[PDB]
Amino acid sequence: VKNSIIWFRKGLRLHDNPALLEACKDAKHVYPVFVLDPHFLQQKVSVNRYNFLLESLEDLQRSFQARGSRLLVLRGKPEEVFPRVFREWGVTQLCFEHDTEPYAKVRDAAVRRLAAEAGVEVVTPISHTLYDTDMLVARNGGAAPLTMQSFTKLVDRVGDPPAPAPDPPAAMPPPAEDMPSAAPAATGVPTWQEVGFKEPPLTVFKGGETEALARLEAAFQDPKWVAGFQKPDTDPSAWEKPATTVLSPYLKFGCLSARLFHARLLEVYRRHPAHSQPPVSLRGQLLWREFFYTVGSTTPNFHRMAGNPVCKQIDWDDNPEFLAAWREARTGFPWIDAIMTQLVTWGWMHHLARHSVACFLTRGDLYVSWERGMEVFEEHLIDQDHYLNAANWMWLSASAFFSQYFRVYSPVVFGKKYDPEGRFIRKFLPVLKDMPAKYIYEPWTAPLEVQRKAGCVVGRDYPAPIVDHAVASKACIARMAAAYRRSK
Ligand SMILES: Cc1cc2nc3c(=O)[nH]c(=O)nc-3n(C[C@H](O)[C@H](O)[C@H](O)COP(=O)(O)OP(=O)(O)OC[C@H]3O[C@@H](n4cnc5c(N)ncnc54)[C@H](O)[C@@H]3O)c2cc1C
Ligand SMILES: [Cl-]
Repeated sequence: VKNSIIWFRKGLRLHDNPALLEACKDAKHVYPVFVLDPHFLQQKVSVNRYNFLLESLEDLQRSFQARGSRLLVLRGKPEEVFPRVFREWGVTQLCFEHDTEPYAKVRDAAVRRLAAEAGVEVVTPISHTLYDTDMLVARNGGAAPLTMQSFTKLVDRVGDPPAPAPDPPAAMPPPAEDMPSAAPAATGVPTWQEVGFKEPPLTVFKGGETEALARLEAAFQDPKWVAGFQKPDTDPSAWEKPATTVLSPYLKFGCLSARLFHARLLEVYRRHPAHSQPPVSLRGQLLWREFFYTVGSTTPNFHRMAGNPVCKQIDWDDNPEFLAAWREARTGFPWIDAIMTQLVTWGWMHHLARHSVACFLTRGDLYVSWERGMEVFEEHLIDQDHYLNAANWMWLSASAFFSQYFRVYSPVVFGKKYDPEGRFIRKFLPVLKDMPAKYIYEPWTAPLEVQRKAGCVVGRDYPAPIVDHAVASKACIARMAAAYRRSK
């Protein structure tokens, strides 16, 4: 008799899940498993992202219950729980999606060793990325492309990515009954209060495959907008209706198939011959994701500076005071402080909004290491991706992929081009709601009578700017220029 385990780590969905389809094939009992460590906080992670994970697990639970099954949330470490459930459940096959992150390679190699001792077959298909990333490297002569131009030319030679896998059957083989490790009281999905958090999440994006597909269809309600999508032209100040899809948290956890996303993009492109082309198209944005996954997975110490063969060694300053003001959104620049407040409130900001805060902290004004601001992003971002977070921080700090350090965003003028009235600032910084638009981006320039009238006196209700952007940016550009000559 065949008894299988479908192990969820990423790929928290039922659609386009070849690991789930194999586990259900000729199976008498299937055990949907998610391994949860009950001591994760007692050792980092915000309640926004972690509750986003729990909502994604609750969505899988209701989907498995509608097919006669049930999701098992096991507590402990995979190295300690799986050797037990192999014998207890009589497992003959273990299936899970392939992951290329550093911790996953150490973890999955250990579990495969344990599965071989128990005589369990291991099937690990590829469906988190568009292509087999090792195949793309081998097709390129054994090395990953280091530019988007060459990378886009590589995938065009390989062809279309595999089509998404079909849906699982309407009825699944349920877990065996009266199994001690599958007791419902020990395998349920916990709430955010039970895992240890004390403050409630404030984000407006709900997790789960159902919400991911609902947001996918909403983006495709206007095929003209999908075909003519151009990433650099979108509005970072739009918050009532974000200018992009905001599918990043669902692609990070696997709530949405990247291959299903790509398949729907090609259907619209076929009926719109003037559609946008990479790297600015919507398909191009999925290729940025695939590109950073390909380079990051084959580069040692990608997430760091030292020992990173692609990251330039810059003598970033160790200034805890500048980092603290930037982290706590008290820089004195309302454009930056509002974006950082959106980071801690929603866990998601627009791409160009992330450019503004990352440039200001690194090569723009404060000259703080990109590793420090990234630890802040890894804490609060609900779409936090090990490879995408690191690769884009090296981009904005002019350490890798990007080298035009003479391009420095202004924390005053940038947002004013989109939102001259400062509506975005007034939403996330309510202390400036009564400030006139002439001074909403430069509140320290307002006369004292205006500050009093608006109920926002600089230095009392809102902090003064920590630096002079004209003075700070010139010093950073001179130091970046001296760093690019000492490389060679
Ligand atoms: C400093 C910095 C840190 C970032 N950290 C992350 C991160 O941890 N997780 C993350 O998903 N993205 C990250 N990005 C990329 C980008 O900010 C987001 O992917 C994007 O803002 C998400 O909104 P969206 O889903 O509407 O994007 P869309 O424009 O709708 O793009 C569609 C999808 O393509 C991918 N994508 C888009 N732009 C990029 C990009 N520049 N690089 C890689 N993939 C991209 C994402 O999966 C996204 O969901 C970072 C960018 C910067 C500048
Ligand atoms: Cl600018």
